[PDB]
Amino acid sequence: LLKYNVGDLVWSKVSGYPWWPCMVSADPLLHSYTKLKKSARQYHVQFFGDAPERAWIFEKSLVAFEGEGQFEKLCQESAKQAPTKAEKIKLLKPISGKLRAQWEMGIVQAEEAASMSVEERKAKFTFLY
Amino acid sequence: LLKYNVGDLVWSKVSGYPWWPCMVSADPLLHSYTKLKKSARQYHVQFFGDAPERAWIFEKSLVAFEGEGQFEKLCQESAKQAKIKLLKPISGKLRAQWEMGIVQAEEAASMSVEERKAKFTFLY
Ligand SMILES: *[Se]c1ccccc1C(=O)Nc1ccc(N)cc1
Ligand SMILES: *[Se]c1ccccc1C(=O)Nc1ccc(N)cc1
Repeated sequence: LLKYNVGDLVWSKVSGYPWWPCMVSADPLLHSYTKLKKSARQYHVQFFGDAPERAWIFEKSLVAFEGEGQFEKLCQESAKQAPTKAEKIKLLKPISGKLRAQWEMGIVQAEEAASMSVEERKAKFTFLY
Repeated sequence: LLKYNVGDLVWSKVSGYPWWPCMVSADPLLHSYTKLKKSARQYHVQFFGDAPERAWIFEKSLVAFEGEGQFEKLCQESAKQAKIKLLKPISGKLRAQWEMGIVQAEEAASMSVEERKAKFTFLY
């Protein structure tokens, strides 16, 4: 009903990006982890990878994390839901360069976090402000 | 035609936050600083203050940064555009971050765009 909770591992769909492996956390500054922007709701996540990035992301753009094997399937539904064939084709981009390297880092870290207890991976990966 | 460029100080309005001082910058991973989310244009900023946060923000949610003084004014016209939700005290660790990032923003407004691109951009 509240689909996610702090510590839940999620994929984030961010514009301009492939699906990115994440963890739900509380905002260091706001102290919440979900809010109403006034009734399609956000969750605050951390992005995995050696970049310590964080964001508030819409429920509509999160998907609970099951493993790297989800990935290909996730991108199809992103395409299954695009209007024209100018948005459904806009996803055929190769993940290369620094972006792939960060992404791989993120995916490896997410599986590292997936095999953990929630209260474990909470205390190991949550950024300390 | 493009309302900002790499090195421009702007205020950004992120929901649930008070207006934040930022610099327009190139996304290190995407290698762009502006894009169409497709007819709502975004720019990529980095939020001043010691936590190096960066985001794509909408053009509708950015104002150019002349100095701390506009804060009041900016907020009042935001609250007139919903409403009572922005009537909260900026306190604690958020006020500390905010005040820190404002300070860095005023400092970069004296420099040339070259000066501030060197000093203030993030090494990624
Ligand atoms: Se979602 C996906 C599946 C297969 C191949 C590529 C993608 C993808 O999102 N690629 C991509 C590459 C680069 C950038 N900047 C965004 C997206
Ligand atoms: Se924008 C503003 C002007 C005057 C006083 C306060 C504000 C403000 O936004 N405060 C605020 C406090 C806490 C949070 N989470 C958001 C905003």
